[PDB]
Amino acid sequence: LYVSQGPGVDISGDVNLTDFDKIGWPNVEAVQSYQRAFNAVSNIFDT
Amino acid sequence: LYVSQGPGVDISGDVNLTDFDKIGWPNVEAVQSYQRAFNAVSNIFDTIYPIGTIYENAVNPNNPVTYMGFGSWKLFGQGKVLVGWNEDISDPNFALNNNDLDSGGNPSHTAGGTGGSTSVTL
Repeated sequence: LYVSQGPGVDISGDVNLTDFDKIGWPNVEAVQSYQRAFNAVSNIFDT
Repeated sequence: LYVSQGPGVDISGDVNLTDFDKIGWPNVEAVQSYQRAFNAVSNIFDTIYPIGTIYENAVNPNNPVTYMGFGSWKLFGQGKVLVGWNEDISDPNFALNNNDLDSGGNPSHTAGGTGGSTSVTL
């Protein structure tokens, strides 16, 4: 028994890393909804 | 079977915002003992950034919630920079918070710093 996988989410919160060198706003647009499931380490932690 | 749910969290550290707007100072509650558990991603996420967490937004205008898949967050850090608020009782700023007040007008040992101006003119 592991703490429940549970839902994903609806997301306005990810911009892409678009302009790489440039700052977080100095260029990039919110990456539209990607609803990331409960799978393995990454989108468990990296979310 | 993932990394185990493990045991659930008994706690001495609960945090309860009295007035959900006014931040810090003896407007607050740290309640009676409540035991967090082994349940889900949530109680295993809002465990790691409990209510009162310190996080930033360095890139996108997006709110915290809409990315990390947790919680609700309104941007902190307005009009300041990142400075420790010391346990020190002696120094002026690091002991009692600026306008945070006991009924004597000073804060107790506390937090919620303020201060500063880029300049006054001599």
